[PDB]
Amino acid sequence: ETFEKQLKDLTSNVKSIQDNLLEEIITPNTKTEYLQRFLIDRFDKELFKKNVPIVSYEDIKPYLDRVVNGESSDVISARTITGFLLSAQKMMPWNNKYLDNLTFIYDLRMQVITKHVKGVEEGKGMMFLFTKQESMTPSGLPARVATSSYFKSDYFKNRPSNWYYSYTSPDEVILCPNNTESLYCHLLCGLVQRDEVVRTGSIFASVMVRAIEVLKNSWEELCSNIRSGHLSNWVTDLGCQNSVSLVLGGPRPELADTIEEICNQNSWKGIVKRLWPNTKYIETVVTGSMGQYVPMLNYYCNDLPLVSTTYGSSETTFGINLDPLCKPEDVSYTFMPNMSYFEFIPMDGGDKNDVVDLEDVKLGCTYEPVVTNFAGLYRMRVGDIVLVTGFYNNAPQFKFVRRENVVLSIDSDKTNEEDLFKAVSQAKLVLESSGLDLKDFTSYADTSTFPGHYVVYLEGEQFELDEEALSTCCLVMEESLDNVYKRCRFKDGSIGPLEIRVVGTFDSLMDFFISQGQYKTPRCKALQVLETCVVAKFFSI
Ligand SMILES: Nc1ncnc2c1ncn2[C@@H]1O[C@H](COP(=O)(O)CP(=O)(O)OP(=O)(O)O)[C@@H](O)[C@H]1O
Ligand SMILES: O=C(O)c1ccccc1O
Ligand SMILES: [Mg+2]
Repeated sequence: ETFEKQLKDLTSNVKSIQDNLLEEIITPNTKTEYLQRFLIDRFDKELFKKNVPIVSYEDIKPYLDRVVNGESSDVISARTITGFLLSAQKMMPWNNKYLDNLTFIYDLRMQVITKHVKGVEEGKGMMFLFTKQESMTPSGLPARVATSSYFKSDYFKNRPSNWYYSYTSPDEVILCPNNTESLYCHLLCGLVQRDEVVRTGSIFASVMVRAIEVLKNSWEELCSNIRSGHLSNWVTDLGCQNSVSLVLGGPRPELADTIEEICNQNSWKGIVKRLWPNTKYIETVVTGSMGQYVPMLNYYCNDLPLVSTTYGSSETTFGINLDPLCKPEDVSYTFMPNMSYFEFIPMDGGDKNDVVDLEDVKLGCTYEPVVTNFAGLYRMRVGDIVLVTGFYNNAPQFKFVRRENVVLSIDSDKTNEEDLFKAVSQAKLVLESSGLDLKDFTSYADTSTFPGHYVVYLEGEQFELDEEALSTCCLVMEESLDNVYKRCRFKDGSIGPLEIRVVGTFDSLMDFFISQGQYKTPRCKALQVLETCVVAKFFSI
């Protein structure tokens, strides 16, 4: 009752609260070096739109680094920057207004969920929530990933006491920095209290999959812990030791025999549903690139709804999905006007404007969002493309389409098409030194097996094919990847060895581009013919 009303109020005078919100942001911030440079000496919208440039991270990074290294927040924000968010790797400024906003959305999405999902209030979530450790900055302020700034905060520790915030995992397991340990412990605790599990998931679908893969590879050992009442010794985190011990409590040979039997069936089909029969849905994002995990999650889960709830970034949370048990391709996020002041740059002829406000976007037009927040970012380009699909009252509904500049992404890692071409060029110089000359390049992401990875097709005085000289390539291609990438390749254990598949098959593919539609090389049916044109495969290590 209150819900329908709250959401009605919130989607209705959108123009208003967005101006009021702009007002709240700018006014204190006439005090900042950054706004003083653009002559913003009072609150004025048009003046703001006139003088404040629309920027990218590179443009403002010189400001953000000064705060990173210890200058006053006031260079960019009059609200103290109390920390940073990690996406080299980039650092967005951050304060508790992010957590105010995040928890507002958590509360809003829980209301949406129970409104659509029968019987969720009568159990616990097995959530694979992970705390990653903070880098420190010279200013002395921590840098954390988005969810981690939430966990290492009282917004989590003192979170509401009710179904949506009740997990089968003690908080020590969620807050453990070693995710190898804590993923195991998630699975152990979830198994021990398996009847109470009415939902499961993670922030993104790749973690759901990795969790099911760890389960497949660790179930024997999980049951031995359940049999003995003892956690496996290798888990060192003291918090996991004590807390997951109280959960085990004692020997459970009976419950171990029970789960051993479910796992031992021929097929892993619907294994999730068989170990956790009261599960009603999987709460994990499967929009954007994450949609490629849908077939394999539907395999393991027996076509349980995959609910994608939220759209968000380090700049801001944008909004939520108000039709949660719809299909991934049909998902739209209804931006929430109390988060940040949103603007939008048209990306098709549908909107011939230079830039437009939230309440001004046109139906069926595509746009790159533009964020102004409560932590020092002003008119910052987000680098997503969204499509306007509809309107809840006066609040628009967006399809997430694409990330403006990417080639491949198999997890947390974002490998821009520039950091991708940092390999087509990079390792080539050493093919050059031995009697080889590169021909072409193009990348794909494989989800044939877990862990997926990056697919890459490359092109007298002998007989077989050279290995020593060209297996180095793949291993020095990787060295060109980002930090967020490598982390997942090894420590998250979410990606395998990178690889190349040797295939004049790109003067041939060039005709496979006029065949369906001046033409320059691409960043990411097509494959059946390209798949064929290969003679060998190699690994890096
Ligand atoms: N529900 C969702 N659906 C589809 N994409 C989502 C999403 N939630 C987040 N994302 C994607 O993840 C991005 C925000 O993540 P961040 O926390 O900023 C790490 P990043 O993507 O590496 O940032 P960067 O590419 O700007 O450096 C969004 O731009 C969006 O592209
Ligand atoms: O669940 C979250 O906290 C979240 C945060 C950022 C982006 C998407 C999300 O679901
Ligand atoms: Mg960005």
